[PDB]
Amino acid sequence: MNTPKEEFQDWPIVRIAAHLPDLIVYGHFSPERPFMDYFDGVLMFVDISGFTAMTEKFSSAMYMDRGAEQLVEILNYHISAIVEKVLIFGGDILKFAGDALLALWRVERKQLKNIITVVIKCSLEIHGLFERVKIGLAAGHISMLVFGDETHSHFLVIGQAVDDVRLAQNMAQMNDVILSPNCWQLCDRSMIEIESVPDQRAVKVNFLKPPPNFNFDEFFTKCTTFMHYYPSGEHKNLLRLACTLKPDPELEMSLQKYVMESILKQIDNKQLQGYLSELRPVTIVFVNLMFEDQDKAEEIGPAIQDAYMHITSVLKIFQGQINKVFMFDKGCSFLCVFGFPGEKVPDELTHALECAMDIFDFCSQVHKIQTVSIGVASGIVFCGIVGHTVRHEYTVIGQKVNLAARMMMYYPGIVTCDSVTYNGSNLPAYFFKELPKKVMKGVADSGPLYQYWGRTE
Amino acid sequence: MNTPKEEFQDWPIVRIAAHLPDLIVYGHFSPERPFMDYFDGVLMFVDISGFTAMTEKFSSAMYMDRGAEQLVEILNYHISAIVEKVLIFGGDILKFAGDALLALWRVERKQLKNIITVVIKCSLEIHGLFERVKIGLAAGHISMLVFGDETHSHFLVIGQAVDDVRLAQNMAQMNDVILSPNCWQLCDRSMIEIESVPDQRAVKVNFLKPPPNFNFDEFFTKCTTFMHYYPSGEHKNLLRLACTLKPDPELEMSLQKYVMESILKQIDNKQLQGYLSELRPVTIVFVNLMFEDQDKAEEIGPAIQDAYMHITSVLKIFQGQINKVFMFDKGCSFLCVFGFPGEKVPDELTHALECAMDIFDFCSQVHKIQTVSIGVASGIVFCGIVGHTVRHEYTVIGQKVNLAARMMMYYPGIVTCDSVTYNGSNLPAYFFKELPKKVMKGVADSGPLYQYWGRTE
Amino acid sequence: MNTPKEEFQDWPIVRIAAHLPDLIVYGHFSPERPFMDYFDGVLMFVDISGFTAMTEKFSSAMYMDRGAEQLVEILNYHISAIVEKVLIFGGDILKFAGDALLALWRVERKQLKNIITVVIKCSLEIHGLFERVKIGLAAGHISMLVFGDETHSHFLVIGQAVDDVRLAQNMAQMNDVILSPNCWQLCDRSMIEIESVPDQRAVKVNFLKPPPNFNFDEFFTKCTTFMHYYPSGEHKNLLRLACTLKPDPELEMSLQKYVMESILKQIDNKQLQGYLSELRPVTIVFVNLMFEDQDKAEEIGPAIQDAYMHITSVLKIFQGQINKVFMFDKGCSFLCVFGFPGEKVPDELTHALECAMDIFDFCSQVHKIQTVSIGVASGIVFCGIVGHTVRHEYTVIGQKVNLAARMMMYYPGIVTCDSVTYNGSNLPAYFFKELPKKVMKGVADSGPLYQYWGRTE
Repeated sequence: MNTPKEEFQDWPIVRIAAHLPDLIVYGHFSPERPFMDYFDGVLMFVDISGFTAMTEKFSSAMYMDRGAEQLVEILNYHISAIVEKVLIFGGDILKFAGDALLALWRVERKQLKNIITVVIKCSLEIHGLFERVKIGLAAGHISMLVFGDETHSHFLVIGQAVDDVRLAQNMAQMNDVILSPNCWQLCDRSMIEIESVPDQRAVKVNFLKPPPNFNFDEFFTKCTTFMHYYPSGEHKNLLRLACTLKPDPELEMSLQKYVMESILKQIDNKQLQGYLSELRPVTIVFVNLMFEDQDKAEEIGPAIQDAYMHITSVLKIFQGQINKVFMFDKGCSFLCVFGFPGEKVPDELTHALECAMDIFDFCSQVHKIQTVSIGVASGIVFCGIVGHTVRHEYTVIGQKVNLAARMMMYYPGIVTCDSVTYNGSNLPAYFFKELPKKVMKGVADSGPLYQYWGRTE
Repeated sequence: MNTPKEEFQDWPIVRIAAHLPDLIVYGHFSPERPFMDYFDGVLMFVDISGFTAMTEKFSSAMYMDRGAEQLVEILNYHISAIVEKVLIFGGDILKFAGDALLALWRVERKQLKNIITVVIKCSLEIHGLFERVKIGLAAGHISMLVFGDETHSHFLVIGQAVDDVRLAQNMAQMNDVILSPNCWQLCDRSMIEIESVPDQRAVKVNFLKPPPNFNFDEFFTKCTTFMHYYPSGEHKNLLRLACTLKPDPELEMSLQKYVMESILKQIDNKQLQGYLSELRPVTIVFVNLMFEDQDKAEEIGPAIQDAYMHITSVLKIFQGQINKVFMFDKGCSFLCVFGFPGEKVPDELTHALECAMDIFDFCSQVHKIQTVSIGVASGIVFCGIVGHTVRHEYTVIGQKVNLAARMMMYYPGIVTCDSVTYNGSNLPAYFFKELPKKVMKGVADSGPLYQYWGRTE
Repeated sequence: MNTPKEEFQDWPIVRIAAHLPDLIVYGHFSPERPFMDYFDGVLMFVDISGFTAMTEKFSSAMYMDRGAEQLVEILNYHISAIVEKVLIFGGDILKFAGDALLALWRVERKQLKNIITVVIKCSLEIHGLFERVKIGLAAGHISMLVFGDETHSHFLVIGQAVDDVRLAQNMAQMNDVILSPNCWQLCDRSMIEIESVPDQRAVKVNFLKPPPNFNFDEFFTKCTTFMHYYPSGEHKNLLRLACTLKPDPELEMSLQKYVMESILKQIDNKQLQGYLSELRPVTIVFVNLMFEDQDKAEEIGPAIQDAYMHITSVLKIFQGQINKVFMFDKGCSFLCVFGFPGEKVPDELTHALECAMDIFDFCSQVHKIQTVSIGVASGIVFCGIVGHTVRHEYTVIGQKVNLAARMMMYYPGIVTCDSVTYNGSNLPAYFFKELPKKVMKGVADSGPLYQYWGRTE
C-alpha cells in the first residue's frame, strides 16, 4: 500500500497568512474593537532605505517600462534574505514599510536578557549579508492595539519600547546596531562590548564576544523553549508554522479582514499575480493624530478606533485605502492612498483634499486627540507586494510618500498639499495658502507647498 | 555527465486526465456511440451531504463576498482526504456530485470476495478521518455506457449493483457502512461482523475482525496483483498512474470531449485558475428519463443516445450545459445548467422553460423511454472544481439543485418549475398551472411550484 | 536553529534567460552596435521538420479549436528531450526555428578534436530517442554579430562553419549524422567509421567505435574542463547554470532587449501563460540581404546594423516584429511578422506590402548589400513558445512561413507576394505583376504569385 508524500499547503488561508505576523495569525483574541493586549519582548527595526531610495533610478527611461518589475525583483531579493534570517532566529515580522521592517521576539520578562543576545546575533548576521542596513533594538513592555469595523482590521504595537526602537534606528549609521537604553539595561553585558553614543543614552554594539565555553547553537536551542511557534520536528524545514495552516472558515474570515480586497482577489486566482506591481500616479493622504500620552493604549485605543471609523467611511466614498498605520511619540499615522490599481476615480486630487479636510475636522473633535495634521502629495509611486514568499505585505514607496509624511510632521495642525495637488485640483486658488518652505529630512526640492484652508474664511 | 532529475508531468493531457476516472483514461474503446461494456466490481458510494448542506452558510454576508472561495477551500480540504484514501486502497473515483463521490474497484469475478475486504477497510478508514459521512457498498455485475456526439462524450455505469449502492447509501446513518445484499452474499464473512438492517436485506458492518494470522499489508499487496493501474515501482509515490501520461494527440482528442470547454480554457492557461469558483445565479433543468428496465444497457443505451443527441442540440442554442448524468432505478437523469460562468444569456428563465418543453416533447417520443420528467429551478448555486489535485470535477451545489432534482421525481411525467422561474419568465400566466405542494426530502419551503403547461390548451 | 532548504530561483531574470543562450547570458560584452567577436567551436544543426510539417493536421476540425495547444504540447514534448540531451552533453542551444535547433560547443582550437567526439555521441543519442531527425555537424572558426538599437538586440553566428552546418544538414536523410568537410578533417578518426557522401566532401557517420580502453564517462569529465558553465558541484542537478542567476538590474536591462515585449509581459505575470500559443492569421515578410562575402562580420556587420535600424523603424509603425534572424551563404534573412497576438492592425496586407517596399528601397542602397529580396505571404500560422522549460523561444511555424522563405530565394531582387496578400490588399491591380510559377522546395501549390511592382512604372 503506497504512502504518497504530501504536497499541498497552498490553500487560500495560507496565502492570506503570509501577509500577517504570528501575533495576529495565532492571536485568537476577541472581535471587539478596540482590542488591547500587553506583553514584553524585543523589537528589531531594520532600516532598508539604502535599498528603497532607488525608486528614482527605476523611473528612468533606461528601464524601458519595466521599472516596477525590476524594482520589486531586486528589493525582494535583498529583503527576502533579511526575512529568512529574522525567521530562523525565531522572530515574528510585524510589518514592512518602504523604508523598514519591524520584527518582534515576544517573551516572558525573565527571558528578555537571553533573547536580546539572540536578537543581537541575528542583527550582526543581517549586516553580514551585505558586507547597507541600520538596526535599532529595543526591549521591554509592549502594547498591541487592534482596531477596525466588521469588515476590516488593523493592528499597531505601541509603548516606550516601540518609540525606543525608532529613536535607536534613527541614531544608527550604516552597519550599526544600536541598543535602546532599556535594552542595554536588560541585556547580558558579559556578552557584548558596546560604546557610548554622543549625547545619547542608547549604545552601539561593537562586538558580541561570549564567554569561553559558550556555544551559540546550544544556547539558541535552549531559547527555542520560549518560542511558541518555532518550526520543529517534522516541520523543522519550514520558515513559518503558518505554512502549515489548514482550512478553517472562521479563522480565514478573521484574517482576511487585514488584507486589501485586491490582494485577496490575487490570492483567489481571480487576478494576475503581477497586476499589483506598478509605478503609477497616486495621491497620498498621510494623517497624523497626536495624543497627550503615547504609550497607554487604554486612552488612545478608543480614540484611534473612533477616528478609524470616520476615516474608513470617508475613504470608501473614493475607494481610498489605508495602506499602513504607524505609532510613534504619541502620534498615530494613517498612510492613505487614492488611485491604487483598479481603484482610480476622476478628480482624484479634489476628492483627496476634500477627504483630508473631512478627516481633519472630524478627528480634531475626537476625545483625547490633541492635534491632527494631514499631508497630501501626488505623483508616481511604486506599489507592490514586498517581502519573502512566506512573509510579505503590499507597500508603497516613493518621494511623494516621504514628502506627505514629512509635511504632516513639519506642518502640524493643518492640512497641507504639494504643488501637483494644488495645480491639478479643480478648487479655487483662495481655498489655499502658500506656505513658508521648510528644510525637511529626506526631501530635496519638494516644490511650493500649500495649506488647504478650505472653502470659507 | 550530469543526471538532472525529471520534473515535468504538468502537460495538458495530464490536467485533462484529472477530470476523468481510469475507466475512461485507459479505456481505449471504440468511438461509436452508444458504446456499452460489461464487467464486475465493487462500488463505494460516499455521501458527503454533511459537508455540502453548508452552501447556505457561505451565502451569508459574514463571508464578505468570498463565500464561494471559502466553500471550495473547505470542501476540497475534506474531500481531498477521502480521495487520497480511495486511491491508495486501489479504487477508481468515477464521479463527484454535490452530495456524493462514487468509486469503483473493477475486478474479475473470482477476486470480488477479497476486494470487498479491501473496500470495507478503506470505508472504515474514511470514517476514521472524521472522528460525518455515510457509505454504501455494492458488488456484482456492472455495465458501462458511453454516449455522445463528435465533440462531446459522457459516461454512466448502470445495473443492479449501481442501484444497490444507492439504496445502501440511503439506508446509512452517520458513520455507517452498509453492504448491499449481494455484497454481503459475496463477501468474506469470516472477516466482518454485521447486523441486520430493519425491513432490509442489506446489512451494516459493525466490525472488521480478521483471523489471528491475518496481515492486512500482505493481503493488500496480494490484491494489487489484480489492479491494472496501481502506482508501483519507480512510480509508487504517485496517487495515480494518470499523473504520468505523456502527450498523445489522438488520446487527448478523445479525453477532452468529456470536459467542459471553460475547464479546457483554464487547463490551457487561457483563463484564470479561479474564474470557475463562484456563487452565481443559474437555472437548473433536471431531466429524468424512465425506462421499462433499468439494468440492461443494450435497450436503454440507444434510447439515451437518441435523447442526448436532441438534448445537446437544444442546449447549444442557449449555451446550456450538461453538468452530470446519473442512473438509478431505471431513471437516467441529466443535470443541465443555464448561466454557467461566461455562458450567461438574456431571458435565461424563458429559454430554460422553452428548452425543457422541447426536450420533454422529443424525449417522450423516443423508443423505450416510458416517462420524461423535468424540474426547473432558479437561484444562487455554488459552482466550482471539487476534489483532489489529481482527481476532481466541476460541480454545482445548492438548494435549487436539490429542488429541481426532487421536483422531477415527485412530479413525474410533466415539466415543473419553481416560483423564481415562474415569476421571472416573460411568458403568460395561463402557460402554467399552480401545483399541489408535496413534502419532498431535503426540501424545506421550496415555495409555490408550477407545471409548465405550454402555449396551447 | 533550523536550516530551511532554498526554493526560489524563479525570478524574472531567470525567466528571461530561458529565452537566450549562454553565449548572450554570460557574454558581458560591449553595448556598442554592431558588436563582433570571434571564436572556434562545434555546431550541431538538428532538423526537426519531421515534427513541424504536422501543423497542417492540427488545423483540422478534428482538433476542435485546440489545435495550437495540442501542437505546442506534442512539439515541446519531443523538442524538450532533444534539448535535455544537448544540455547534459555540454552544448549551448543558440536558436530554435520551426524546422530546426542550432547548438554550439565553444572551445579553444586545441580541444576541437575531442569535443567533436562528444558532439557525435550526443548526436547518436538524440537519434536513439526516436528509434526522425537529421543532424549536420560542423567545426571551425565562428563569428558572432550583435546588432540592435537602444531597446532591442539581436544576434547571429556567421562564417564558413555556420554555412557548413546548414549544407551538412541538407545532405542528411532521416537518422543521418553528417560531418562537414572541416569537421571530418578536425575529428578523431580513430573513433568513428564514416562513409563518403555522393558528389560531396562531407561524410556520414556510420559508427562511433572507440578504442578498447576508452571510457566515455571519464572522457566526458575531462572534456568538462573546457566547459565554462557546465553545472557542477552543488548545482550538478541543474540543466543550466542560468537557472541560478540572481537579480541584477544592469544585466536584466541588457538581456530583456532580446525578448519580445509580449513575452516579457507573460514573464512579469501580467498576461496569461497560454495567451501566446495560437493558430492565427498573420502576414510574414521575409527579408533577405545578400552580400559579396558571407563569412566576414567586419564588412557585413555594419551593413546589417544599418539595415536593422531602418527595418525596426518601418515595422514599429505597424507593430510588426522581427521574430528571427538567420545567416547563410552570404544571405542574412529577417523573419518579420505582422499580426502577432495583441499586435493586430487593420489593412495588415496593404501595410505589409508598403513596409516591404520601403525596406526594399532603403536596404538596396545600403553599402555592401548586393541584393535585397522580400517574400510576403499571408495565412494561418502557429505561434508559440517552443522548447524546454529551461531553454525555449517564441517561434512561428506554417506553410506560409516556408512559402515566404522560398519566395525570397527563388525570386531574388524583387518583392513578391502570395495570392492571399494580393487579393486582400486595398491596392490597385497594376501595382502588381503575375509571375512565372517555379517549383520550390517544400512548397506544394503555393497559388499564383505576384511581384509587388509598386505605385509607379
